[PDB]
Amino acid sequence: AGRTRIPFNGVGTSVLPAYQTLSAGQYLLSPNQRFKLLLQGDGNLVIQDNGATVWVANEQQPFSSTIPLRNKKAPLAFYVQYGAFLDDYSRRRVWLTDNSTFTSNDQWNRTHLVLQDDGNIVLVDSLALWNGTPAIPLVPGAIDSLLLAPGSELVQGVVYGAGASKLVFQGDGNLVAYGPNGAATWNAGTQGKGAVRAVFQGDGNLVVYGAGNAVLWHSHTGGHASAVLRLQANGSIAILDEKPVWARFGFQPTYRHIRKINPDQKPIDIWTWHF
Ligand SMILES: OC[C@H]1O[C@H](O[C@H]2[C@@H](O)[C@H](O)[C@@H](CO)O[C@@H]2O)[C@@H](O)[C@@H](O)[C@@H]1O
Repeated sequence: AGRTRIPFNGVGTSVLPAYQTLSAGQYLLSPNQRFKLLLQGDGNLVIQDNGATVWVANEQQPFSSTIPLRNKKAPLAFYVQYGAFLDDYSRRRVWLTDNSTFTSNDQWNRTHLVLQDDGNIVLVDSLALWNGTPAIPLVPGAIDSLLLAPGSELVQGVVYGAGASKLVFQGDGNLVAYGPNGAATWNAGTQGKGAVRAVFQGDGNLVVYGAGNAVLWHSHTGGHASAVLRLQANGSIAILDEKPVWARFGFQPTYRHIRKINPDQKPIDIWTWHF
């Protein structure tokens, strides 16, 4: 019939995946460790800022609803199933988020909660089109991630950094991501093949071209103009198609979502909204 929930086992990371039960005592941390989202034993779901409570989930939160919980046997739990839900029998309530209008049932599988470095909690419909480093965790919401927008050329020799990690279209023609310890976490394997150009194209395909526009390697992610290329500080490299569907601040259901930008017009992995 449907998806059932499993227990959450990612305490201290920045993301609560779909259909995972966060129980009392468990918490998320923003990638910069400044913010913590904590389900307390008293049934309050709380965000702390360097250890000081600055938000509590209740009826006062815009775009949320509180309804009766009749089931006495329902454990204290917080989980995401497109919308987020807090089951709190101690106060006879289910506190839940009023997300923006759903577009397909597949969103139920793709939508997870992110605790961002700016303290916002955001529900994000997230699809990893390509993951170059499946062994390295995806870490959304980090100010130190490097994001490349579609239409971004990787200039040969330029070192694009995300913390201590880097992505480089090298002199030898290889396209390589290096992790924080200096070792390569991923490479296209295009060294010594005559590579002249590496580009994250407007169609969302990452492509390394040789002489005569010959294709040497590509991510097979063409046809996704809203995708971004992300290099994380932990060495992860991936191409993701993502959109937020709720947040505790900034979000309005009728507003346009957009990523915040650096003073040099480069996007960062933090969602914001406007008209
Ligand atoms: O795998 C990343 C690595 O790829 C290429 O190096 C390969 C080979 O040519 C090297 O000699 C050996 C050891 O030095 O490692 C690889 O198998 C290079 O493009 C290199 O810069 C890159 O880090």
